[PDB]
Amino acid sequence: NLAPLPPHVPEHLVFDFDMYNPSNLSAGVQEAWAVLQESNVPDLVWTRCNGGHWIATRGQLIREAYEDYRHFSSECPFIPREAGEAYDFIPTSMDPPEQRQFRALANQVVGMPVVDKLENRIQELACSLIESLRPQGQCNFTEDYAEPFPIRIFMLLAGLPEEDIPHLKYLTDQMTRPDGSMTFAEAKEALYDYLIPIIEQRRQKPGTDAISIVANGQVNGRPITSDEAKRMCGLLLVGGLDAVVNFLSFSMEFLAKSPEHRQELIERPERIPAACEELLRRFSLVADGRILTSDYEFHGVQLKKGDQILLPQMLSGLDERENACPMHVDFSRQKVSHTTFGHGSHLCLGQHLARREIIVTLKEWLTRIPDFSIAPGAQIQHKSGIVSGVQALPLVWDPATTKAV
Ligand code: HEM
Ligand SMILES: CC1(C)[C@@H]2CC[C@@]1(C)C(=O)C2
Repeated sequence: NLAPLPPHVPEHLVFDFDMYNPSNLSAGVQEAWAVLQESNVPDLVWTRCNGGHWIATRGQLIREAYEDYRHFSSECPFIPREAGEAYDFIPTSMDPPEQRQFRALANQVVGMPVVDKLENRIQELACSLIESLRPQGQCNFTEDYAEPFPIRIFMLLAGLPEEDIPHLKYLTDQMTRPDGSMTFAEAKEALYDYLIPIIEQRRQKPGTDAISIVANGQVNGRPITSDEAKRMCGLLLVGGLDAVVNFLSFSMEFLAKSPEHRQELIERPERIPAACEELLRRFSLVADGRILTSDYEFHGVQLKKGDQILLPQMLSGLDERENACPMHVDFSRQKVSHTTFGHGSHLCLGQHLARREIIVTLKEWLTRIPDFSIAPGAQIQHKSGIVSGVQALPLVWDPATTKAV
């Protein structure tokens, strides 16, 4: 389902990429996207898929577009248009300077200090989950760890029932990797139906949870509205539940296939942070965009006010102009250059929490289960979308090779 080429689009700039169903997906998700950086591909193309839109392909252009909020607005950040249109999360669908008051609050909730307060639980949860796993000599890493680990820490933070996971997870998944089971607007509603009562109650009877704090905060002198709180909260949920979950699956899948990498981390633990940065770069997974506010000639191409443009955050670090031998995992690159957590005024506030969770997992897994691999005959499937994922990650290990701690 290709849309008719709009008039302003030079036919030599056409490249029919389907962000929801790229071609050599069998080859891995990052690889599937990297066709975009083949020499036959112009730096800025128009795809007729998903209703027609621009995609920037080069770290250079992505960052530039990301910095440029005057021309490239966050109002409608998702493709397809119906979704960017329905999209109303705060701070994400706002541009500076308005964005700034809301970010400041959200930061109150997710930033450094919060991570520092939660570290012991993060550590406790990981060790517990791994240890519980260890003696079985096999899991479903996606279901067995990658989901519970990040989600439960989130639910704790948020003050929500663990019993709510499956529902929320489903709704979260519909937004980033649409099934076709529900439209974006429907999904957003259902999450909103969830959130409202909860907000209501936290305004009256505040607690110490993230939800309570958002519901009762101040923005540019006055009190947040219930609608604004609904709108930030809905973001925190999506932010918290999807990305870390999938990221661990990519990284875990790579580690399961690279003994030499696992060993490096075991012997030279001082390298974890650097490795973490390296995996963030190679296993980058987020792809969203911006809307043209006006007619704009950007790097010789004429964009029309109203045109959407995908600026894949995933793409910067995979770009050979940015990183030599991009597809190669190297824990000792002089410079890990990426925009995994974005760029510009919208850079991830959850970055600190994300990293803490990555590092703990690496350290804690490698400790108890140093040697593991992908199950004989499992075909690992990747899914593409706003956040790309891994469907299932069947692992096998010999328990006699494990160490209880
Ligand atoms: C590996 C993990 C993650 C990755 C790769 C990631 C990626 C991103 C990206 C690319 C953006 C910028 C979006 C834009 O410019 O349109 C962003 C923003 C944001 N993410 Fe993260 N995310 C991750 C985890 C988290 C976590 C754990 C949280 C906290 C619950 C979270 C909360 C946020 C928030 C609040 C924003 C928006 C901030 C603003 O608009 O100023 N994210 N994320
Ligand atoms: C692109 C994102 C990863 C960022 C946090 C959750 C997400 C889906 C958004 O709506 C903004």
